[PDB]
Amino acid sequence: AITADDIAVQYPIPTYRFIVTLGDEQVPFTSASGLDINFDTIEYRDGTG
Amino acid sequence: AITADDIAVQYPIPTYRFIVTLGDEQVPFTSASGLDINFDTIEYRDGTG
Repeated sequence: AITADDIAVQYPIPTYRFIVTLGDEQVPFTSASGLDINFDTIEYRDGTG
Repeated sequence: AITADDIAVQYPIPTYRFIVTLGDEQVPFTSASGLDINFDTIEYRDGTG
């Protein structure tokens, strides 16, 4: 008794369905990877700790 | 009435009467199997379906 309108709210989304709008046109692709958000790290230590 | 010249047109064929021509000679065999026609399968899926 999950009543699949609640699946569209509460269950995770799989990966195998995706559209790729490339500029102004949609192009069919098989894979799409590397869409990360990465930062660098700045550190500073003194003698007091 | 089935008039056996019609049996030679529209009835199926049994498997006990066969001649094996082996190169340029006839050789009597008891069994014969494995004369298959098999293909492989190419598949391709995109994200649109």
